[PDB]
Amino acid sequence: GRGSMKLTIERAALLKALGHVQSVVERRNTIPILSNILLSAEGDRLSFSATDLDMEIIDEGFAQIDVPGQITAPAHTLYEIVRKLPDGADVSLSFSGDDPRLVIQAGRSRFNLPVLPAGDFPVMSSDGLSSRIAVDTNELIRLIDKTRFAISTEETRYYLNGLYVHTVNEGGETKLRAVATDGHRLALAEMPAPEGAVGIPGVIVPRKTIAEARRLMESAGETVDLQVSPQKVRFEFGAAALTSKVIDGAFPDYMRVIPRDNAKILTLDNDLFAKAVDRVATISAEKSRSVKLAVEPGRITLTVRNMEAGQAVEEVEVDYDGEPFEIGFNARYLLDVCGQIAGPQAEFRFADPASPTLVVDPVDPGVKYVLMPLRV
Amino acid sequence: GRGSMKLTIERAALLKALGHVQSVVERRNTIPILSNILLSAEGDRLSFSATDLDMEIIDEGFAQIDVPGQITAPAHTLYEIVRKLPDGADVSLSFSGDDPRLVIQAGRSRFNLPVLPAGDFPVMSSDGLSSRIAVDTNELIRLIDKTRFAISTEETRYYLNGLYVHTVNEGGETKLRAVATDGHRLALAEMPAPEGAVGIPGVIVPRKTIAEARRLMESAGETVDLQVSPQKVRFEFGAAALTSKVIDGAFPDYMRVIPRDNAKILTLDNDLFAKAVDRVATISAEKSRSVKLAVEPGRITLTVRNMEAGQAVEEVEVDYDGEPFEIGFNARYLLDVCGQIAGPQAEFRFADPASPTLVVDPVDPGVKYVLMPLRV
Repeated sequence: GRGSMKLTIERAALLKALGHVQSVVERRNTIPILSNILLSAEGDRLSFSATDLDMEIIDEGFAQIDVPGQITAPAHTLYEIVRKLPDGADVSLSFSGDDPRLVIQAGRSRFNLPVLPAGDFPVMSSDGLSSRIAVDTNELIRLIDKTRFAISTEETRYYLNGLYVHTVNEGGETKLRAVATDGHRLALAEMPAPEGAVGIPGVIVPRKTIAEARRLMESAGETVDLQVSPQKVRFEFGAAALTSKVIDGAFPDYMRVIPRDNAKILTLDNDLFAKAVDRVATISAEKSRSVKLAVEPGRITLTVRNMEAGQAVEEVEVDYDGEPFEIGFNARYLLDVCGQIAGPQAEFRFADPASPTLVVDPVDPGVKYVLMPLRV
Repeated sequence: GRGSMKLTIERAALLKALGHVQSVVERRNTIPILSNILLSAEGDRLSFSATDLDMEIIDEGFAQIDVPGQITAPAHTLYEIVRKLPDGADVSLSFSGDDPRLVIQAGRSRFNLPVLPAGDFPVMSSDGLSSRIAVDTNELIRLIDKTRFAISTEETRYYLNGLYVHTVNEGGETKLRAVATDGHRLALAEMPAPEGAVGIPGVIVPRKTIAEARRLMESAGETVDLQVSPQKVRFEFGAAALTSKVIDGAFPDYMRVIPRDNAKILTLDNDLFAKAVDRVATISAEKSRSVKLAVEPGRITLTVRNMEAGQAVEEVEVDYDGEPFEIGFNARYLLDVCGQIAGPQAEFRFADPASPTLVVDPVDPGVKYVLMPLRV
């Protein structure tokens, strides 16, 4: 039929690997094998693979293998089954014969699932990729976490639905930089470039790739290996790896939209301010809630209104000695920036009420946020 | 405009009372005052009321009142505001003048909400209600928790969308009994009748009333006071009370659908069995998942299938020495019963595969569950 396979694996190890790879599997597929995990047993290693064609996750666990072989079975169902199996039970996986089903058993339970042959499972090439670049896991987390919120989810601009990862020579030192924008704001984060990074092309890593890599990163060791080409990116975590296409598109010329000479400098207590904004925004249940900042020496007055004659106002003392002005922002966009500020202060740099505004982190010079004002 | 009011109240007390009454307020209302809470300040007491016309919740907290008065303001918005106010802050509530708004302030925040006059707020009469009947809070919780799952949520049978609360003379002793059914199963729970209960009419308490009463009960003292009429029910918790219409309809003759002579008696380990059922059901993501019980002396074999050639089977040892048979149940209906069994054993009483099945709790003779079999 499709050969044979027979092994046992600890539930915890099986569950870990299934949980790692299943996430990439879409909840619908007109192509049924894309709903499946590829199981490949050899030696003392059970390998796992899943894909949505844009990316592939692979993982591996220890197994006791009586008969080596390969098969595919439905990802979600297999995962959900294994979740319900008793804690500590060893799980037998096997199939054989002319009308094979994947047989899962543990304790007094037996499940049979339909299978598709391993030879029909998609193959994701690694051709063209750079050599592996060791990246500090925590630095890689930082690049993602400081910028991820500003990635577009708008179907109408596919080229903004990813994170632009590239190297920059910033006045004699090479930086690995991440930029995300949705056209309504922008986030930038960078680090001194890892050794061996210089040479890689600038790529737009898809937003789902970012999500999946970020989740796998949370449990990785000190290093994540990165490989890049103009077509592909690959993250190696140890036992798990994620290989993905990049977005074939031009990322905007983002340096043009980051203001360099904003001269009105305002410093504030980030937590206090964010709490104020969130508080006043609570007057409204709308999606795109606006907040007005009335800035004067020593203070900012925040105002939000709803459509039903409700009003909220709060005064926040700040460090500012310039000329007064009013400016409007989308409250969520503002709050997103505040949530990424690393220390007690945030520094706003304004020009005039129609101009892009810069936010700087006194703790971390390697991040830069841009907010676009709303007509007030 | 609508008079005046001026008070201060501790945030925690304001938040507690708002949280208690807001739950009854529907998320939409074509009649705007039904979206509002009635605030009534007098002496050192701020009273709170909200309603959906079917029921009214009232609560009260301590306040320092400078100017007594009454007003209504939007329930959800007021609650959400108060949630965001700083922990420990005293909250000022006030209004006055020709174009009044409810002014809420705490710390450096000020909110203005639109108001409607207190004289337009609906009045819920307590006329016709019995005298207060003291009920043990934990017994009242038990009546609800053991039966609530079997209340209908089907729009097509409004008379099953509540809990039938009534007294019964069960061979010389009066019982307060709760019965719920959706026509697909049934749950019954009873207790020795509280002193003063005999005399009350049988009423169908609406499902949303049950939900709301049950939530308020969780923090009550040792007693909840109950009053009943053919039109209304009222729960008094202490500071809070819930007054509600009852469902104007005939509850089914439920004694006819509870089997009395089922002779095939099967005893099982409830937790083990429920875990088995849940495990095998996990083969399927369908709504109305069926499970087959193949019963023989000493054992039950459980089988579930999905629509995609998947199968799950588990054997559970049980105490049974009768003749073998197969029977089908909705897995969720079965699991609902198992979740209410109080101790390690559950006792099933079967007749034949087409007959209603009884479940008995060896720990608690005051509950009775009925499951209706599916054609297998």
